[PDB]
Amino acid sequence: MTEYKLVVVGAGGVGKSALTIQLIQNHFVDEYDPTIEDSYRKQVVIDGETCLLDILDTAGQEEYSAMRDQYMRTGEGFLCVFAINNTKSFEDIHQYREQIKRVKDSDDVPMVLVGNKCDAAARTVESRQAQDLARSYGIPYIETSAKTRQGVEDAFYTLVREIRQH
Ligand SMILES: Nc1nc2c(ncn2[C@@H]2O[C@H](COP(=O)(O)OP(=O)(O)NP(=O)(O)O)[C@@H](O)[C@H]2O)c(=O)[nH]1
Ligand SMILES: [Ca+2]
Ligand SMILES: [Ca+2]
Ligand SMILES: [Mg+2]
Repeated sequence: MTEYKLVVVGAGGVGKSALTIQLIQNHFVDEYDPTIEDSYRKQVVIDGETCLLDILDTAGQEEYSAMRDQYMRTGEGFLCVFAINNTKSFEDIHQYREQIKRVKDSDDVPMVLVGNKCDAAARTVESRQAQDLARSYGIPYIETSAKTRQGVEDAFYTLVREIRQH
C-alpha cells in the first residue's frame, strides 16, 4: 500500500496536536501540553486507495526550531496551521514556509494552509486574508475546528490529494 509522510507545522498553541489527534483518535484534547516531536500512523482509504498516513506532529514553541529541521526533511507534504483568533500565528506562516523550502531544497512542495479554531468567537484573521496568502503560494486554504471536527478530514485528505498532483 502507498505511504504518505505528512508533517504538521505552525506556531505554538494553534492546535496542531488537537487536529492530529482528532484525525487519528477521534477525540478532542482540551488541555495544552506542548509537543516536542510525536509521530502517528493510520491506515485509511482515500479515493479508493488504501493508504498509510505517517504524521509528524512538531513543536511550535521556538525552543525546538533547530531540532525540527532534521525531522521535517523526510516530509512529503506539509500542513501549515495558524489560528483564526491569533494574528501573530498568521503573520508567522511565512517563516514556516521558508523553513520548508530550506529543508526540502525546493520551491514546489505540497502544502495546505489551515486556519484552525474556526469555532472561536474572536476572529482576527478573515477568510479572505488567508485565501489571498494561499493564492500567493499556489495552495489550498481550509478552515478547521479540532473541537467540533469541522474540516479535519478535509484538511488532511486534501494534502494527500496535493501530494498526488506532484
Ligand atoms: N476552541 C478550540 N480550541 C482548540 C482547537 N484546537 C486546539 N485547541 C486548544 O488549543 C490549545 C492548544 O492546542 P494544541 O493542539 O496543544 O496546540 P499545538 O499547536 O499542538 N501547540 P505546540 O506547538 O506547543 O505543541 C489546547 O487547549 C486545545 O484544546 C480548536 O479548533 N478550537
Ligand atoms: Ca477531551
Ligand atoms: Ca502540539
Ligand atoms: Mg483586520
